[PDB]
Amino acid sequence: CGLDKLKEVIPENTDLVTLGVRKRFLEHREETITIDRACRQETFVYEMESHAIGKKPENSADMIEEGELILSVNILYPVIFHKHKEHKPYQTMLV
DNA sequence: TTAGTATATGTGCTGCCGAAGTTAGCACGCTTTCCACAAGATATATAAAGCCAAGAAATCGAAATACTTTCAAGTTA
Repeated sequence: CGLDKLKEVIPENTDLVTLGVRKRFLEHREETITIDRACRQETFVYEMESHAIGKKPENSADMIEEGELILSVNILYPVIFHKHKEHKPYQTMLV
């Protein structure tokens, strides 16, 4: 179980299944998507997840003890949104 | 035969609670059977329309996609 014996290189020249979908997506990207952008919500999620990576408290007494319950709670307050798009109305919190 | 005793003799006492009767003057005001006589419940046109419930077709309601708009960030300049 090492990395020196593990496959950067173009993922091709092997009998695969998902690689066909991957190449189709690459072609669809080269068609209209330009460089690496238009991923607004994607970068939002990325940064909002990185904001909580390895941040230490200002005081030593504010260290979260091991095993503390973290609960994810979505909230739907507003009516002003897409009732059509599967429903994505409002923010989600952690407590 | 006569004095002592038990009884009933009607009598006379006590309470016994109740009995009739009282309280003043106007103006307002259901069951068994048994029973018998006649009335369900019966075919049958019959024209007529209104009603009350299975089916068949129709269209309304709206849900999952297809167009256009719209930004917003990024391109040739």
